Parts: sequence; structure tokens; C-alpha cells
Amino acid sequence: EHLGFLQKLYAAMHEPDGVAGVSAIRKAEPSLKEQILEHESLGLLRDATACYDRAIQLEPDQIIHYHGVVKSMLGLGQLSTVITQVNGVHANRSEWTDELNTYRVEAAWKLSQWDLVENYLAADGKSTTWSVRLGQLLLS
Amino acid sequence: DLQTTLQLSMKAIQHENVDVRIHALTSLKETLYKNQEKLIKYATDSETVEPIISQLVTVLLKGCQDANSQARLLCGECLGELGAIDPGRLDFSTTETQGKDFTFVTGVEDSSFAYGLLMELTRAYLAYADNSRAQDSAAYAIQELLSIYDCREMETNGPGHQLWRRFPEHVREILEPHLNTRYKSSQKSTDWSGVKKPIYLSKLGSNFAEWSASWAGYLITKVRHDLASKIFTCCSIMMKHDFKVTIYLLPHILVYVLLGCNQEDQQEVYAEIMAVLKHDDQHSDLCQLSTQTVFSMLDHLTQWARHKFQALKATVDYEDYQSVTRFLDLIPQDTLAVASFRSKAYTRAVMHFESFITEKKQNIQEHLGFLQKLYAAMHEPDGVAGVSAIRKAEPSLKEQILEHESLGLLRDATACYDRAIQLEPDQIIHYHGVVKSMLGLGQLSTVITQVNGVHANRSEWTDELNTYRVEAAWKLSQWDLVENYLAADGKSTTWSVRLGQLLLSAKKRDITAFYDSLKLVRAEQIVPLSAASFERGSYQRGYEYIVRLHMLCELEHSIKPLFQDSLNWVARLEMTQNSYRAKEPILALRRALLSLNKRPDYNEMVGECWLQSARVARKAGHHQTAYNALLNAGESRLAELYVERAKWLWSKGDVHQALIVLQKGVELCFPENETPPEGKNMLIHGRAMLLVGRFMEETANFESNAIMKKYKDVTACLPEWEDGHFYLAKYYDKLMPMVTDNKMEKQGDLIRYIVLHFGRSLQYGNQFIYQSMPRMLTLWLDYGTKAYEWEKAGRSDRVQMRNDLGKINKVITEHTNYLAPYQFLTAFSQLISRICHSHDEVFVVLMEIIAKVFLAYPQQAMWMMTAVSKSPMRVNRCKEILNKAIHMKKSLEKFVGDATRLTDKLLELCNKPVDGSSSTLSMSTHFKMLKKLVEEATFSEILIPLQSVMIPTLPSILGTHANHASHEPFPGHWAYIAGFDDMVEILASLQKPKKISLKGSDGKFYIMMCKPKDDLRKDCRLMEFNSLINKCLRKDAESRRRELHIRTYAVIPLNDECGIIEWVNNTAGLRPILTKLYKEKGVYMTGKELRQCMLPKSAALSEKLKVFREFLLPRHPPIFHEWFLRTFPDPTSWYSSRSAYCRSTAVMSMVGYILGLGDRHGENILFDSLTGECVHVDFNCLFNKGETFEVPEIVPFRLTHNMVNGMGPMGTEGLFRRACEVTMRLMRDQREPLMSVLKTFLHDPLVEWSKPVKGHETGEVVNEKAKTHVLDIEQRLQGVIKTRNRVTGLPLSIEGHVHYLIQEATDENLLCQMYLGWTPYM
Amino acid sequence: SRLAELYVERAKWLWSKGDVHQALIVLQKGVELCFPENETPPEGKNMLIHGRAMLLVGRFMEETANFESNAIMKKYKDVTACLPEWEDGHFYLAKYYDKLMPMVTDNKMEKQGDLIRYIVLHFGRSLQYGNQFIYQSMP
Ligand SMILES: CNCc1ccc(-c2cc(-c3nc(-c4ccc(S(=O)(=O)C(C)C)cc4)cnc3N)on2)cc1
Ligand SMILES: CNCc1ccc(-c2cc(-c3nc(-c4ccc(S(=O)(=O)C(C)C)cc4)cnc3N)on2)cc1
Repeated sequence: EHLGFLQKLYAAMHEPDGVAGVSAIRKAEPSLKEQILEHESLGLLRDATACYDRAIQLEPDQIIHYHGVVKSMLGLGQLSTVITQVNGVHANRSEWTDELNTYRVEAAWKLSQWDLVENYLAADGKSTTWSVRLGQLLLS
Repeated sequence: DLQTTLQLSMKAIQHENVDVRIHALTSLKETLYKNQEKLIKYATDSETVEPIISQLVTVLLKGCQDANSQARLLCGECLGELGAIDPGRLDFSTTETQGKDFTFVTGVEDSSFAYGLLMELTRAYLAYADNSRAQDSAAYAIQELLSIYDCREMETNGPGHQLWRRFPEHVREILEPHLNTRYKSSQKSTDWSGVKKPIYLSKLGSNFAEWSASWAGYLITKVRHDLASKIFTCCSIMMKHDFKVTIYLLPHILVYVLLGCNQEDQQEVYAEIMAVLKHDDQHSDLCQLSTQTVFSMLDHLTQWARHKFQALKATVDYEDYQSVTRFLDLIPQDTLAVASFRSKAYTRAVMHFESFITEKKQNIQEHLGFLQKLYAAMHEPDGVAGVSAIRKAEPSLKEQILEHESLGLLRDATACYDRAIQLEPDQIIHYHGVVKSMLGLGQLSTVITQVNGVHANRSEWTDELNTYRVEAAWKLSQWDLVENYLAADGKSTTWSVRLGQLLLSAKKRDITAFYDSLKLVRAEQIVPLSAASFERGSYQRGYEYIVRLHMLCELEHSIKPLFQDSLNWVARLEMTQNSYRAKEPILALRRALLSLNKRPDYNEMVGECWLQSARVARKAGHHQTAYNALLNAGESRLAELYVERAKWLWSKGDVHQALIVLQKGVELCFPENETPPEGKNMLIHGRAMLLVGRFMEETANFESNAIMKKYKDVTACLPEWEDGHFYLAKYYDKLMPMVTDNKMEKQGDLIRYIVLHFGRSLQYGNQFIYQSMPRMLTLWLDYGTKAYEWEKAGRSDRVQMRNDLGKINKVITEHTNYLAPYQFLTAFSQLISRICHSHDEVFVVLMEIIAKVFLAYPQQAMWMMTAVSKSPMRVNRCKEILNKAIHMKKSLEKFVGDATRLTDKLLELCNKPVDGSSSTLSMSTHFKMLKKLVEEATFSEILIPLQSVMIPTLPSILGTHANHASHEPFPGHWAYIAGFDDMVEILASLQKPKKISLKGSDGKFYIMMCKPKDDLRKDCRLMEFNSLINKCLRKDAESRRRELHIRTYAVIPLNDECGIIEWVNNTAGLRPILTKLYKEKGVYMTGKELRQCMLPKSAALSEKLKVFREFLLPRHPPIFHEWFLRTFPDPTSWYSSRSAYCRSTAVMSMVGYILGLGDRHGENILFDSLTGECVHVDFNCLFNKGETFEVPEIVPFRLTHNMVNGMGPMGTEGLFRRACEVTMRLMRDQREPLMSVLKTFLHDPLVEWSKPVKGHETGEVVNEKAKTHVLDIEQRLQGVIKTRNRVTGLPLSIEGHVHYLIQEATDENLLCQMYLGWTPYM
Repeated sequence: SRLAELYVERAKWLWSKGDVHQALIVLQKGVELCFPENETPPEGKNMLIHGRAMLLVGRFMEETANFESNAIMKKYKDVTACLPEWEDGHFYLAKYYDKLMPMVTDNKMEKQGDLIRYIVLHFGRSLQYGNQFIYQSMP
């Protein structure tokens, strides 16, 4: 009855082994949120990108799932795709652009496009991500 | 009935009056929809669709190149209604009509040529009446054409006399209408002074009709032949009003112009041609048809040159021939290649490029880019893979992106697309690639937002990129978004956008827009079919569009009720070909359709559709999309979802996590609480229990009794399911050798249990018949043999054995009663092999089985028992079996008598000594008794023993009531022996065997060679095996897409040393084919210098290699490509036949390696003149008997340098290697049925394994090497290489095995050692 | 970018995916491209990469079943002759000799003397040049 709480604890502690244990213990079919938590904890990112798109289809107003999708695209090495994805999310929703600026700034300083890095940084003051800080240092 | 209906409708659709055709087609669509249940039964009840369905499919696929648009659309709708039957279920063999192949291959001055001229000009004379300005020339042209030749029906057999003979005398009546009526000729021409010298592409030659006329006239001026000049003058002017006979005469005009004239006239035509080819369209229709007619003329030129070469081989002739040959040589082959690629004549581009590479020695490496582009344009993945394997340099990124698109790996391709976007940002094809790959993985939301982003930064692109937004939207069921995106752009016509428009208009309930768009989409889909059907293997090549028609039919039938559905969706999906590309679009559209109208159970139906998608994508290997489908299949089928997840994990190799998930699901859904009797839930419980039992069997943890109890559990859950009984029985079979110490005396009751469960499984299905029946009969009969030997030995355990043998006999008797005769028919040859069993009670039971099968199918059975009936113990046993069969039904008395008489007279024919020498013996004079016998009216009708009527067709998994009874094996035409053609042909090739030709009841003639002094039992069993491999190749999606197939003739042994073999028409050995080409070239080696070239087997390998490399290979250059060039002149047929040769050689190379086929010398490999496909004969030396010869055979199969040459400039890479890998993969997947049949073949007591001893018991002759041969065959099927030689390694992969085999077969160090009769040099 | 390293890494990647055959094919194709037999690689890092690739080829060959021992031994000796200071060459040569010793000599120590000398010699040189395989070579 309490496996959800336990798995969220172990995911917060960053214990992937506890998440794997809770996964092995469940008799019931895992939720989709639990599958996403299981994949984020034990890195697959392909199982996870499938799950993220499935969640976006089921719950389309959560920024968390777009975070997941773009982070997975970034982990695979698809930088141009990441910039375009963030631009689309920004196209149909502007509020999310500030939270997703991290990934476009990272893809920009990894692609070595300093013009894009400059724009994306100028249009941000709230992000203290490691990605944005590294981008600011490289632009300086 | 509906069989009569379909037959008469098939003949009505093929009517000349297009209105009759249209009415027949409309009523046929109505009939197909109304009789959908009977048609689904026809298509799905056997492994092959009933013959009528095959005829209907061919007739429709042809009625769809018909000109009238309504007829095309109509056969398209009827092909959709009929379903997209798997091409492997349909049989298109019946329609290898000549068709495109008629007569008049080469014509120059013959009045066959003039008759073509005259009838084209009669089409013109009716085209004269169009409007009179064309009167002017058409009339006088026809008049002078009549004047030039005999224009009349003079009772004298005058040339033009028999051309009036030629004319369909309606047109010939037109000719006689005004025989001498000069229609006031123009008489006028404009001499070509100051004419635009680059004619094509300027003043008078800027359009196709005018350009053709102008160039044809300038050529008219140049020809110096007295006769040809006459008629070229004749129609000079109507070539103005006629583009088509301009097209007709240009080919010959150029021939005459070049057969000798001023050199700069030559150069004028040459520069004209080169300007046509060199010029680049867009750098409109004039380009197209200018190049097309230039190709016309050059084709005629090379054809005429070949005919001329033959004539001169059989002076002025030589000078003219050299003239036209030189003009042909002057045009560069690569110019023609790139011109053809521009024209989209891809096969012609391939022909020209290959001739360029070989004729003018060129390094293929410099031209690999063009070749990869050619093969990617032809949608030929094998050529792209071959170019990738040939290339030495590192692949460009574009060349990498092409290879991935063709080979079909979408993740690697997505990475490549991203890197490409980074490298070249403004190219749109790359964004196309990435969005296509996102859509393929099922990432639909990501596709929508990706296209939105591309739109945001570049708005121009999001009109080509709108296709993917619309597809993703109608797959998400987001109808608002579909509406927006569609309204945005009306330009796109891609299938996804048409489907989105259709579904959207169904959503809005707009009936008229729906039906208009439906007609438009159907027409668009039929358009490519009309081009594809002009072909060989047309159904499979156009299968994508037939699946689209299938989808459109399902769509319309599902939508109609909304507007104002009997279609069976499961049967319609099972017919389809087992591929991802075939079934996935269907299921996606089905989910959309379920969402369009929401019934109560659609949350469950959509889940079932997602699970079917999962199982389809898994079997194909798309584990990522399989997982996405599993995710989308939410619930309502929890048990099925757990079984699918278990199978997915198993396929990913993770058998442990698979077993864990499966046990979890089986406890969750079928808890120990309650017995699931709930029908479908009981079936799912049984399937899950069986899957668990299997998983256990592969996992090394579990005990034997645990697995056994799990299997018994499944057989108790579902007691009428074949799979449970089969797996139980084969597991018992596994554990029997261990449990009993491999001593059969204790194996008795275990054998009884195994036999019983094999038979039970057979009662409820035929899916494992080739593992069940052979093994059941083997175990029973061999335990009988053992019991007999013990009885004679006297041991005390032999009484135990008598008892348990009695019990096994009782089990086998009950099986005899319950099973259907065709099921034993599948093993009849084994049953007959065991007729000389020593134990008499075992023989009584065997006799019951054989007599049952004989009463059911007396024709097949009689043909299979002829040999043994004529063999002493074999004769007596077979006579007892026959007597029993006659006793059960006395009508068989007359048939058996007539068959024995016919057969022993055929035997006399085989053994009749040919009187001295003459290649012909008359039936009327030399035999006079076989003819009488067959001519009598009382003589029973004896089936012609072709392979189609000897090999049974087993019911399919779908068919409930067809199975185990009410199923007709051997469906299709049966042709009985109506009579003998008089002429008998003696053959000098195969050791003097006659060639009688039987006349069938249908009127067709079947050529049957009557070979003597050979035991064909081995060949008979081998043909059975090859036919099983043929079934397996048909069912496989990739095998069928490549059209892999083994050409199996019919071998019927009449006697221990005689037999009749079905002659394979239109074939010649590789050695005669090559020898003819070497003789034409004038480079040949008589037996003399071959003798002097041969050295003793004592000689060291180095001497042999030097002889081979320095004398035999230089004398025999590779020429086998010229056979393909001369036999298949059309580029389409040349390409089809070259690829057929590659695929067939590959299939039979792999199968021969598996079977140890040896003695593949020149004659033993025949090549079809019509299809290009390889046919192997003389299957005597099997299972590595070659290594026993005095000069052993060290090559796995035959791949000499001339064969590799025939394969093309890529060589063994490309199509040959990829067909080899497909065959190897399929033969490893089916290792267990193939190995069952092979075990039964290698232990056959009737096959003459050892030549009979000189001095002259039981008819049986045991095979000593049986165990060795079985172990070696199963090693080869596992990948294990005999060549250890102080090396221990793992089994080779399929690619590694194929590579090793090819490099062993083509190795010169091995070939030099082969006997010279094998002709390793040729 | 100045990379036969690229071919060695492709070969290792394919071998990791389990595709040992295409690994060997790509590696032998890239060894023939980057190190054509005409001109020897005598240079600095290029001799290093040549030796790395030749050893990787020998190991692929050893794993594959169709190759027989003489060719594998010759490849390993090639590696040790190209890079005599490198430890892996000697180690793998001696390991292969140790493996094929039982078969060649029928598991009889008497004929194993000469093979044993070669094996210990190359184990020892291995040790002289590195310690990476000390627990397999000294024991
Ligand atoms: C999304 N596709 C549709 C769908 C959805 C669910 C299922 C399903 C449910 C289970 C299941 N899995 C586990 C489990 C999993 C992982 C680990 S782990 O430690 O490896 C680490 C990866 C956490 C350990 C145990 C335990 N109990 C179970 N009931 O398995 N498959 C099948 C198809
Ligand atoms: C060889 N020693 C024993 C032996 C002898 C014969 C057989 C045998 C024959 C056939 C068979 N042959 C052909 C065939 C053969 C050759 C040519 S040819 O153009 O080379 C020209 C030189 C004749 C053309 C056609 C067509 N259809 C068939 N069924 O099948 N098995 C088997 C074993």
C-alpha cells in the first residue's frame, strides 16, 4: 500500500537501488508516473523518452514532461533537435520558455553557436543552472 | 456456390467492351462484399488461398492497367474488398504468359516489318479521317506502301500475297479499298541547307514531334539504300502529322544511315544523339521522349548488330555489321547511364553502368556513389548494402544517410540526421528525416512540437513539413489540430494528408466530401499499381499500394454507419503479409477508426489493436516501437499485456526478467483464488502457463519434474489445444534419453506417452506436423525393431518389451482412427520406407495406416508405391498393402491394375535399347503398346505426377473446421494421362534417357525424361525436402520480398534402377551455355590442351595452382554476363532476370551447403532461358559424398569466376550475399522441422546408400553414416564449423558463416584442386 | 581528422554490440586503408596505432572459429615485432600459445617443453614492459 511513498523517498535520496527494489516488489501494474520515476532513477532515457511522450499525450499541461523529453534528447547528442523542440514549446506556450531555456543554452554552447547562446542568455535572468552558468562563462 | 459466380465474373471483367467490363466490376465489388465470409474462408483456410482467389487477383491486377479510368478504380476497389492477401499465400505461377514477348524481335526489310508499317499506317488512315490536312499525306503514304510490295491476293504464294495474308483483313480491306488510288501526293520536301546544325534544342527542333520529324528527314536524305530510301520518301511528310510512325521508322532509318555513308553524316547523327543525351531537362516533354526514342534507336541498333553477328558466324555483310557496331561503340556508356537515371529508367541505367564498368575496364570504387544512388532510387536495399560493403574509402555523411534510409535502421538514421542538420542547416530533407524518424518511433507529441519549432524559425518549410503534423494529429485523435493543419495547406497530397482529410470529414459527418475524397485517394493509389502490374512478381512489388487499398476499404466500411460493418478485422489482418511495413499502417488506421465512432468496448478494442502492433513490431525487431505499443496498450487485457511483455523481454534475451514478469502477471490476473473458466480468459491462462513452462525449460535452475508438471497443467487447462500436447511430448522426448540411460528397453512407456501426446496434438492442429508425425512414427517403428531384436535374443526384458510394444501399437491404432488421412499423407514416404519392418504386428498397424492413406488419395499413394511394388520382401509387403486397400474398396481394383500396366510399360520404355543411332523413336512404330493401353476407353485415368499434385497443402492455423477433416490437400488442376505424343526423343547428354511427352486431359503436354540405371528414391525425398523449404520461404516476409525459391521438378522412381523425371523446359547447363559463348568469341580449348593442362593428383598444390592461374583461367575469360545481355534484351527483363539468377544461386548454394550437395559440375546447374533462375539436378551425391571421390570436393558449393561475373560488377557482394543471409537465417529458424524431415530421410532403408554387392534377406539396408550425417547437418545449421583443426570457437553468426562460405567457395587454392570434370576454370 | 583511431574505435564498438564479424571486417578494411603495405608506419603514434589495430585483429581472429591457429600466431608475432616494448603484444602471444599447447601436444608435458619455453619467455617480456596483466602472467 505504501510503495509509492517509498519509491519517491528512494528517488529523492538518489538511491537507484531502492527504486529498483520497490520496482521488483510491486505486485500491481506500475503507474506511468512510477515508470517515469523508475527510468529517471535507473538511466535508460529511451524507455524514458517513450514514457515522457506518452505522458505528454496523457497530461499535456505539465512542464515536467517537456523537461524530461528535452533532457533525453540532449543526453543522446541531438543538439539541433533540442533547440528546435524548445522553440516549438515556446511557440505554443511562452511561460515554459524560461524554464526550458536551460536546454537550448546547453545545446547552443555545445554546438558552438555563440550567437544563439547570447540571445538565449539575454532572454533569461532566473536560471542558475549549471548549463546556463557554463554558457555564461564561455560567452564571457 | 460463389465459385461459378467468381469464374463468370472473371471472364466478364475481361471483355472488350469497356461498359461490360465496368458493369462486371461493379457487380463483382458487390458480390465480394456480400460474400465476405466465404471469401475469407477461401483465403485463410489453407496455407495457400484457393486457386480461384489467385486467378481473381491476377485478373484484377491486370484489369487495372486498363485505359478507362472507371475500370481501374473499380478493380482497385475490388482488390481492397478482397483484402491484401499475403503474396506468399497467392500463387502467381500460372501467369508466366509470354505477354510482352510476342514475335518480330528483329526486323529490317522483311514484310513482317512492312506489315507493322502498314498497320500503323492504317491506324493513321483512320487517323487521316480526323481532319483532312492529314488526309493529304496519310492517303498517298498508304498508296505507295501498297505499291511497293505485292498489293493483292494472288493465288500465287507471292511475298506481298502472304502479307495480305498477314493483314487482319479489315485493314487489308482498307488496303484493297484503294489499291491504286493516288491521293494527289504533296510531292514536296524542303532540302536541309542552312538547317539549324544543333537540331534538337533550336528553331525547327524545339518540340518532340517537330524535332523527330526534322531529324528523321535529315536522315532520310542520308540513306543510300535503293529500297529503304523508297518508303522513307513514302512517309516523309506524314511523319510531320505523325509522331508515332516517326518513332516507328527512326530505328530503321538510323540503321540504314549508318550501314555506310559519309563519315560526317555519321558524325551528324552522333552529335545529334550526344546533344539529346548530354542536355539536361530544367537546364518539357521533349527531353523525356527525345531520350526515350534515342534509346529506342540504340536498342534496335545493338539487337540488329547481334543478329548480324550470328548471321555472319553462320564480305559486304561484315563491313555493314562493323559499321553499325562502330556507331554503337562511339556513344559512351556512362553518358547513357546518367541520361537514363535522369529519365527515371533506373533498370536501363543499371544495365548501362554495368556494361560501362566491365567493357571499359574501370575501377568500381570511383563510381560507387552513382551506383548507390541508382540502387536507392530503385528501392533496392540489397544493392545499397552491397555498395556499402564494397567501398574502401570512408563513407561520406550523405552516403551514410542513404545507407541508413535504405537498410531501414531509424535510430542510427536519426543520429545521422541531427549531425547532418548541424553540418548543413538550411537543407530541408534533413528535417524531413528527423521528423519521419520521430514519427516512426511513435513520438507523436514530439513530432508536433518539432514541426512547430521549425515553423517558428523558418515558416517556408512548414508546408512540406505539414505532412507529419497532420499524421501525428490524426494519430493522436486531435481533430481540432487536424482541421487547423489541413486548412493551412491544401497543396500536400501525401498519403498521410489524404488520410487525415478523410478521417476529418468523417468526424464532421460530411458524406459528400468524404466520398469525393475517397474516390480521389483510391485513384491516386491505383496509379502506381498500373505501372507495377506490367511486370513479373507484380503483386509483391506493388504490395504497399495494395495494402493502402485494403486500408481504404476498411475505412469506408467503418465510416458508412456513422454517416447514415460486417468486415472481419481479425481475418483481414491475418491474411496480410507478416511484416511490420504491411501490418503497422493497417493497425494505426484501425485505431483511428475505432476512435471515430466510440462504442462501449472501444477502450478495450484500442488496447487489443495496440497489443497487435506490439506483437508485429516485436517479431520484426522494432523493440522500441514494440515497447511504445505496450505502453499505449493501457489495460483491460492485463493478462495479454503481461504475456506480450514477457515475449518482448525473451526476444531481448532477458529470459529471467521475462519469467519474472510472466509469473507476476499470472499471479495477478489468474490468482489462485478462482478457477478461470472464462473462455477467452481460459485461453490466455493456457497460453501464459505454456509460456512459463517454456521459459522454465530454457532456464537452468528448474528441475525436470517442475517443467513436466507445468506442461501437464497446460494440457489439462486446454485439452483441445495442440501446442500444449506438442510441447509436453517433445519435452518428454528430451528427457527420455537421460532418464533411461539411453537404453530403449526402459524407454518403452516413455515412448508410449510421447507417441500418445504427439497424436493428440495432431488432432487439434497441424502447425507442428513436421515435428510431430515424423517423430511419432520414428519412435514407434524403432521401438518395434528393438523389441523384435530382443525377442530373438531371448532376454527376460523382451517380454516387458512385447507388452509395452502392444500398448504403443494400441496408441498408434487410436491415432489412425482419429487423425485425418492427409496428415499421414505428409509422411507417406517415410511410412512406405518402413514397409519392410521385421515385427509383424508393427507391420499390421503400418499396413492399416498405409491403406487408409491409399483409400483417401489413391493417385498420389499409387505413384509413391510404384517403386517398391516392382522392386522380394518389398514386393510382397507392398502387394499385401494393395490387396488390403482393394478389399476395403473394390473400385480401386481397376485403377490399381491400370496403373501397374501403365507403369511397367513405362519401365520397358525406359529400358528399351535404342536401335543403333537416331535421336528419334516413334511411339507409333517402336512401342505401339503403351499408346494402345492409354488410348483405350476403359483405361483408368492416371494423374500426371507433377509436384503440385504430389505435395500436400495443410490447413492454416485460422481454420477450425477445415482442420482434421473437410480439408482437400492437392487443391487445383489435376491433369490425367490422356495420351502420348508420338515423337520420342533420345538424349546424348544424360546417359541415353528417352524424352516422352505426355498429353494431359487439359490438352497441355508434359515432357517426362525416362532416365535408366539410376536410383531416384534419394531425389524423390530430396524434392519433398526442397518443397518444405519452399513453404518456409514463401511464408517468410523477407524471403518472399526477395522471391527466394527452389525450382523443384518431379522425380518418380518406377523401379529400383529406373524412373521418370519431369523435364525442366528452357534450361541449359552452365557448361554448354559457356562453351557456346567461348566458341562464338573464338577462344576455346579442345580436350587436347585440357589434357596437357591436367596434372596428376600426386602433383603438389603449387603446380596445380600455377597450371590453373597461368593456362586455364587466362584461356577462359569471364563472359557469363553476355548470356544475360543476349537472352534478356529488354532492360527491365534483363534486370529482373539478373537479380533472379543472383537470388536463386544464393538460395541453392546455402541449401546445398546444408545438405552437403556435391557434384555441381557444369550440366548439374541449369539456368532458365526465360526467368534467369538457377535449377539444380542430379541430387544423387548428397550429405558430403563428394569427399569420398578419388579427387575429393573441397568447396562448399559451386561459385566459379564466370558465375560471379554473371552476378555483376559488385560480384558476390550485394544481392547474392544478402539472399544467402536471408536463406541461412530462415534455415536456422526452422532448424527443428527441417531436421525432423532430414532425420527421417537419412534413416530411410529403401534409399540405396551402398551400391549393391556384386555377389547375388531383408529389403532394408541400414545407413551406417546416418548418425555422422545427422550430427554434421545439425552442426551446419547451428553455425559450428567442422574446421576446428586445433581451434575451439563459438558458432559463427549468420553473416560470418555466409562470408566464410563464400570465401571458401571462391578460393582459387581450393578450386585448383577440384577435378577437371567439375570445370573449376569455367 | 587524422584517424585510424576511428577505425579501431568502430571495431571495438561493433565487438561490444556483439557483432564480432563486422567488427573484424571494418577493422581489416581500415588497417588496409590507413596502413597500406607499401609504406611502413615507422612514425611515433602511427606505429602505436598500427600495433593496437594488429593486436585487435589477432584477438578478433582468435574469437572467430573459421581462422586456424597458424594465422593467428603469425598475427600475434607480427604485433610483437612491430611494438617490441609493448606488453600486451607479448602477453597475448603467450596466452594464445598456452591455449593451443594442450591440443598440439596431446596434453603430454614431454613435447610441451619447447612451447613452455616460448610461453614463459613471452610472459616474462610482457612483465618487463608493464604490470597490467601481472596476475595472469607471473602465476
Ligand atoms: C510500458 N509498457 C507497458 C507495460 C507496462 C508494465 C509491464 C510490466 C510490469 C512489470 C513488473 N516489473 C517489475 C520490475 C521492473 C523493473 C525492475 S529493475 O530492477 O530491473 C528496474 C528497471 C526498476 C524490477 C522489477 C516488477 N513487477 C512487475 N509487475 O514488468 N512489465 C508490461 C508492459
Ligand atoms: C548426371 N548423371 C546422372 C543423372 C543424369 C540425369 C539426371 C537428371 C536430369 C534432369 C533434368 N535435366 C534437365 C536438363 C539437363 C541438361 C541440360 S543441357 O542443356 O545441359 C544438355 C547437355 C542436355 C538441359 C536440361 C532438365 N530437366 C531435368 N529434370 O534431372 N535429373 C540426374 C542424374
